[PDB]
Amino acid sequence: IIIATKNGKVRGMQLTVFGGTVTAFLGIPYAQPPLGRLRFKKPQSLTKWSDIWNATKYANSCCQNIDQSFPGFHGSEMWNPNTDLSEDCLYLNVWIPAPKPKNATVLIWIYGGGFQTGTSSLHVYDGKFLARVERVIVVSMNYRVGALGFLALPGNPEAPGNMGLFDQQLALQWVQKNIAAFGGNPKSVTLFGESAGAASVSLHLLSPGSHSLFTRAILQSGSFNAPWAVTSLYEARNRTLNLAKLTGCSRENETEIIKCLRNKDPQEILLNEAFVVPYGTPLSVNFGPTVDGDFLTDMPDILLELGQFKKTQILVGVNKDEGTAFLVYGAPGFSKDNNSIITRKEFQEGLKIFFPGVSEFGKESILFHYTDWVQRPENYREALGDVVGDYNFICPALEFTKKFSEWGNNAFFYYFEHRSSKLPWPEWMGVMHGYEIEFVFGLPLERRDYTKAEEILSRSIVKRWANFAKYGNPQETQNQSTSWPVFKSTEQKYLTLNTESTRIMTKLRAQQCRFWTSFFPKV
Ligand SMILES: *[C@@H]1O[C@H](CO[C@@H]2O[C@@H](C)[C@@H](O)[C@@H](O)[C@@H]2O)[C@@H](O[C@@H]2O[C@H](CO)[C@@H](O)[C@H](O)[C@H]2NC(C)=O)[C@H](O)[C@H]1NC(C)=O
Ligand SMILES: *[C@@H]1O[C@H](CO[C@@H]2O[C@@H](C)[C@@H](O)[C@@H](O)[C@@H]2O)[C@@H](O[C@@H]2O[C@H](CO)[C@@H](O)[C@H](O)[C@H]2NC(C)=O)[C@H](O)[C@H]1NC(C)=O
Ligand SMILES: *[C@@H]1O[C@H](CO)[C@@H](O)[C@H](O)[C@H]1NC(C)=O
Ligand SMILES: *[C@@H]1O[C@H](CO)[C@@H](O)[C@H](O)[C@H]1NC(C)=O
Ligand SMILES: *[C@@H]1O[C@H](CO)[C@@H](O)[C@H](O)[C@H]1NC(C)=O
Ligand SMILES: C[N+](C)(C)CCO
Ligand SMILES: [Cl-]
Ligand SMILES: [Cl-]
Repeated sequence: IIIATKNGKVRGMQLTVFGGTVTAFLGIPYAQPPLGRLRFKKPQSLTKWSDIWNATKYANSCCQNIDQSFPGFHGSEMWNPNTDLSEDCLYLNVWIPAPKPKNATVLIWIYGGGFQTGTSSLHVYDGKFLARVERVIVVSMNYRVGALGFLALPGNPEAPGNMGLFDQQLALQWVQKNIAAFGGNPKSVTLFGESAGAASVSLHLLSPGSHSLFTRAILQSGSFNAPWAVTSLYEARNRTLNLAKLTGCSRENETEIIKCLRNKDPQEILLNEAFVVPYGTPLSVNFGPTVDGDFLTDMPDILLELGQFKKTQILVGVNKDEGTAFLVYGAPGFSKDNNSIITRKEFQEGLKIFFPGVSEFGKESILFHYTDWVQRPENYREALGDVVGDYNFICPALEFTKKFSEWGNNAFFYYFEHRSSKLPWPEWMGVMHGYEIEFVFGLPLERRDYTKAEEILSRSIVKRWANFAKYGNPQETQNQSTSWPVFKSTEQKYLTLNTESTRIMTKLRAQQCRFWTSFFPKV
């Protein structure tokens, strides 16, 4: 049907889902296309239109480099943009239950992709299942990534930094001002994302400007305190300048640098983003969030430590094998096409790839902590993966949770350990980074595809995620399920998610994280 929004009318399309119907509005604009003089600037308000805007298909995805490491492989290509790339990419999608709901809780998705890639139109971010099954309204948006989204010149409005985060914020505002018209409750909005998406959600919890645009938060495999999540003002400057040189835009006047960069084609900017860093890693985030003094008013770690953040409930979690996915993008001896049994020497070279500017002592300390074998040919293969996963995702997430809960709010932590039966990647990579997503969005609820055990697991996660959003408590109260306990700094209880048996456990990776959280920061 047609919904009247603050800026004009929009037309959706009906979709058949599980013997029912969901109304989708794909591609609603929420900001002025950031083209020309508007490139690198915070998103500007949109101008009211007349006629009926047709939101019947996904809009353009934002400019970004694509993963070409495995042409023709679904494992990597399922994450690549499935929509035309373009600077004109500030659009959002809405899925609403049918018949129209009266005051439905709203779930807003923020995709990940290291702040360099990603898009809301991916097959695995389809919100129709959630709308259909739990009667919630699902919203997702495209936000600028890479240099076009995070290039920074602190203090300069021509390129202030964090533009992609402000894109996200403008979309949350759109929901605040328009979701009622779709039958949604702007007072019951839960943000949820994965990877850089999760890091973005955690930053919205810290940004005063986002405080009133949402109720609760869900962080899947990511938080701002991850080593790859925030670019230092130092790195940012060197990077903006390196990009300038590489494009022949170096100028005495910094604003002239930007004007120059505003004449380059999106491709020239994308082509040179990779080289702005002397030596990067398969986890490098060339252009990401920075302390801009606007969206972020101080180093986020300080804000977290001193309780300066939105007080509300949070649901946080990570996957069993967060690090494996990155091993095949640079680690010697690794390949998705063999068991990747590596040697001590390869493990050591591996650390060089993942910890480039780290002292020799720092790398030895990582090896000492992870090589105290408990024989087996895959010891080193498994150790490098845990090293990358604990350092980059698991430990930062736990620390974030512990620090956040220390200020009074209920927090729930999960450990996702189920390996999709349809995973394209080899078994040795295990429960990979990004592969709990399809379960959260309820893809396994669709029988035409996944085992029965997977349908049941996805059905529970969906119910838990929905109950969290609506009631702030991730329980599944009807089918004699394990109760999900609150996570406290003392006992640190967490729930495991799998098909076998869900369990309550305590102090995840206790020994490993003491190393990363307490010691490693010093080297
Ligand atoms: C800050 O940037 C300099 C310059 O980086 C180089 O030039 C850029 C345009 C880009 O092309 C990069 O790939 C280049 O590396 C960094 O200095 C470089 O350091 C490396 C050390 O391996 C050296 O080989 C290069 O010759 C240096 N570049 C030059 C010409 O000075 C510098 O390391 C960066 N600062 C940091 C964060 O360390
Ligand atoms: C697992 O494969 C890696 C990657 O090698 C490539 O992919 C293979 C499947 C095969 O098609 C090779 O021809 C390709 O080169 C192997 O790593 C290579 O090992 C050789 C010798 O040890 C070394 O010279 C190369 O530099 C390595 N390449 C990389 C990227 O590290 C590895 O040996 C295989 N391990 C097995 C079979 O268990
Ligand atoms: C929007 O969709 C309607 C109905 O399909 C169509 O009549 C109209 O021309 C469309 N507007 C466009 C393509 O600008
Ligand atoms: C939706 O619920 C909120 C409380 O969460 C209430 O304040 C608001 O008036 C309701 N919206 C409707 C149905 O008008
Ligand atoms: C609860 O159990 C019923 C039947 O036993 C099943 O159909 C349903 O999917 C389950 N609900 C949840 C939320 O798991
Ligand atoms: C980070 N994503 C899951 C979005 C892409 C694959 O790593
Ligand atoms: Cl492709
Ligand atoms: Cl159970």
